[PDB]
Amino acid sequence: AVCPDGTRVSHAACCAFIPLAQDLQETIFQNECGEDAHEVIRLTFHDAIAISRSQGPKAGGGADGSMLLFPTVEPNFSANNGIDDSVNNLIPFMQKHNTISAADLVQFAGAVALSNCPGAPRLEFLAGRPNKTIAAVDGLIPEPQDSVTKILQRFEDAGGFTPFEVVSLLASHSVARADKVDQTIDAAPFDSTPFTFDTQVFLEVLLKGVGFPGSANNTGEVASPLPLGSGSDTGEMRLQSDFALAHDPRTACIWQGFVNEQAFMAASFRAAMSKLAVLGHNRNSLIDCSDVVPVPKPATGQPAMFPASTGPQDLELSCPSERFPTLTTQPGASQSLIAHCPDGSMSCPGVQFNGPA
Ligand code: HEM
Ligand SMILES: *[C@@H]1O[C@H](CO)[C@@H](O[C@@H]2O[C@H](CO)[C@@H](O)[C@H](O)[C@H]2NC(C)=O)[C@H](O)[C@H]1NC(C)=O
Ligand SMILES: *[C@H]1O[C@H](CO)[C@@H](O)[C@H](O)[C@@H]1O
Ligand SMILES: [Ca+2]
Ligand SMILES: [Ca+2]
Ligand SMILES: [Ca+2]
Ligand code: NA
Repeated sequence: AVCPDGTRVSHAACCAFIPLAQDLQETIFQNECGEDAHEVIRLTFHDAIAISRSQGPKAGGGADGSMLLFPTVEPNFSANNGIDDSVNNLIPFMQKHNTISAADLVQFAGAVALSNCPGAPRLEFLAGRPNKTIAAVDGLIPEPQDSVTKILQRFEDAGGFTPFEVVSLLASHSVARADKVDQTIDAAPFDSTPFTFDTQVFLEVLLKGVGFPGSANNTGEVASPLPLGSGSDTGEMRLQSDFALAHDPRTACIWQGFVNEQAFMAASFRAAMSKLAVLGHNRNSLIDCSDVVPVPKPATGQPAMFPASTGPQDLELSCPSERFPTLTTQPGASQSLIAHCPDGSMSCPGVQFNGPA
């Protein structure tokens, strides 16, 4: 079909997603893999994973827009602390782009956001999820203090995910920061390149922790290998769950397998997201609108590298059967600050709408 703007696409039903992408980019992302992009990507996961095979449909409808349609319920669960900002940012689009379901909006926005992160895959995007659902129940969202057994169980119960798929999905922590885990600091990044969809998170979680970016006593957090911060350039934070996954026998080799393997990581993330984005639905009942997902920013193609102040002697390895790759180290004796802003600065306040969540 040919859309009003003259864009030729796969199906007429995909046309409305074009101005929605444009509005999202102009209004909240500005084509950056920044704060607002990060929060929406997190929302795609919190929306989708709230489903349970064993509990039945009454527990939650998966990728169903429930966070937007019931903004006062799930966003106030403690495991959803901080999700309100992303919900409040997407609700005005739901009201404006009113031929697109809340559920479709959430998944598509996540694909758009990810496209701004150099190295990310161009996600599959199927459309047609209904605009009516129920509020999910509490306890369906994995938490950083959770054990690996509990985490893997939750993912298997939600949609049959394998441990490979689970770790694949955690490539999103390559473009992720923490605002709620520590009450004193904000935007503590999970890797030294939170604006780049690279494999640094996999490497950096395997280094010996040497301090904390904030307090040493936060639930769900463990020591960080790069805790130095200054001004708004908060130090790296390490989640207990990421650390646990990197060292548990079930997932240690998969974790290490993404180190310095960009295309493998990206391809695996795309495959897992294909499954996550249609939880609560039969994919044979959704139309393919992948062609209206923006083309992602390409990676530079550079190998993963040890950040300054770290090196191979700092590795805590847990995969007996696979050789840890030979990597270079960025020159310098002391840790480099991790920039708060995509353009290297420390001042870049994102657009935030007030709302019901
Ligand atoms: C065992 C699984 C996981 C756990 C326990 C976990 C936990 C967390 C935690 C605690 C935060 C910090 C939130 C804050 O305090 O502001 C976070 C942020 C993030 N998560 Fe995860 N997560 C998991 C899986 C996922 C998955 C599967 C994705 C998406 C595909 C996702 C994407 C992100 C993003 C993008 C952020 C950054 C948000 C921002 O910087 O504003 N996470 N995660
Ligand atoms: C999906 O449901 C939401 C919530 O009922 C709808 O949102 C309303 O949209 C209209 C414009 O169409 C606004 O005037 C209302 O303020 C919105 N309500 C709320 C609670 O925000 C939305 O229109 C529906 N979308 C589709 C595709 O049917
Ligand atoms: C980042 O900054 C550190 C100093 O904090 C250097 O050691 C490194 O080489 C890079 O310039
Ligand atoms: Ca949901
Ligand atoms: Ca990164
Ligand atoms: Ca955030
Ligand atoms: Na709130």
